[PDB]
Amino acid sequence: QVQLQQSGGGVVQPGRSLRLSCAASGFTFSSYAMHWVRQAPGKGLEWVAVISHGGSNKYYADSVKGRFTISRDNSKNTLYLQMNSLRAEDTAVYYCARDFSWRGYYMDVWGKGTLVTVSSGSETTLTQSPATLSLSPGERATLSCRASQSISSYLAWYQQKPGQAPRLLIYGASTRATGIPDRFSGSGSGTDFTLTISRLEPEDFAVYYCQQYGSSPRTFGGGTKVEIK
Amino acid sequence: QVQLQQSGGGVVQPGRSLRLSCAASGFTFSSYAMHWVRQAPGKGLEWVAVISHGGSNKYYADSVKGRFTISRDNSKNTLYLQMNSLRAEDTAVYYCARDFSWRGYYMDVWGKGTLVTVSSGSETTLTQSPATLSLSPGERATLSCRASQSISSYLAWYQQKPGQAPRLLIYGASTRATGIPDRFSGSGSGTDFTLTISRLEPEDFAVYYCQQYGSSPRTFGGGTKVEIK
Repeated sequence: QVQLQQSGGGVVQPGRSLRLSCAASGFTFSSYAMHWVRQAPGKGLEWVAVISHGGSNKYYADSVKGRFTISRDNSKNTLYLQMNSLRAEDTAVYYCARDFSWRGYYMDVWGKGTLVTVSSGSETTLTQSPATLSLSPGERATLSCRASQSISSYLAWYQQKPGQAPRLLIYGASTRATGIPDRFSGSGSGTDFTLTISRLEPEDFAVYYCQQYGSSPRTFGGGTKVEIK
Repeated sequence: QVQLQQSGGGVVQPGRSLRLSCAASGFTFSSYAMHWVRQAPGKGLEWVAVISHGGSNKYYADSVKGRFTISRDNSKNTLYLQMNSLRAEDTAVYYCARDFSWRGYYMDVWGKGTLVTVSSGSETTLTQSPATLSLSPGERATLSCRASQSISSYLAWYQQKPGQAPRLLIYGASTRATGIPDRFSGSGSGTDFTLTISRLEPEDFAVYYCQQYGSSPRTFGGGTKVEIK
């Protein structure tokens, strides 16, 4: 009977290349259009590529275009998919499918599928609250930075004026950098950290980021925007 | 004074390579650790890479590791970032930054930044309702498929039993494929489409997908799971 045998599935790391094979028998291979359809574990079907019966016309989905290649060998009766520059999102069960005819409209014969997994290649997460803070000039800003793991006071504070590069304010969670006025003050140890800006100047209205250096890799907080009201 | 001049920013397509330069003056370049930090338009700061003063030790963030490379030329007083296999998410303003010392803990001098954009290289979206449908055997299932654009009845229906490959049920939105019993019936035209499964068999409990072929590229619907209660 009509049959499609699949091979070439396995585990690869991101960036590398994989090639899948779909061996066909029971029908005239060179007279039908051929399809690849993928399905990530859990979610629905995603259409990948189509090739014409002669192999001259090839069409791809937007997500795979430029880095995926559909090909066929009509003397070998085999369909191929070259997968290059592989992302983590490319992790799916890949089905080869024979089209109804040469048209490439819809498929009536499906291969069993081969599993393709792209993985994989500890951190200290910093959370900043609040997200935004509305205040007047003369008012005082209080900013929280919470680490997922104890950092033993190895934390830095950065100011970023809109459109400008970041500027170091506090290093070591207490020490104030050279140039920085004493209305800015860093506080805290372990997991809990605070920046206090007493008597807000118009210059002080900016985005503020905390950065840890107790563990590798170095991470930032999500930021706190201090804006006028 | 202490200065960092940045260049090499621009627009590239996904997959291609870009190299950024950070030219340094006003300090002893070969005695400080060097940082790259990126910021996607709108969101916060993301730490990319660090290089030691001698250039022997290199450390990268998880998202960029394996495809990004940090390097330096101490005779040229220049820091480099080689960006390979570029994703759409890599779109950011890239800052070079001098570390406080050779340690690589935190940075006190920041470059202006260069903008890097990765873009870009019409569709008919199919929506399926409901997501799940709980029914007994003997009951009737009614399934909706809605296209974003009129497809002039060029729609196909697929059944997928759990763990198995998809199986064509209806093509052209009315016609029933060979093998398929007449308790399954497709209906509709233009944008509105329905599959009706009268008197549900135990075999019929599966996931159902609609697929359009009026426009290129070929797209699927999100699926409807028909399950027991």
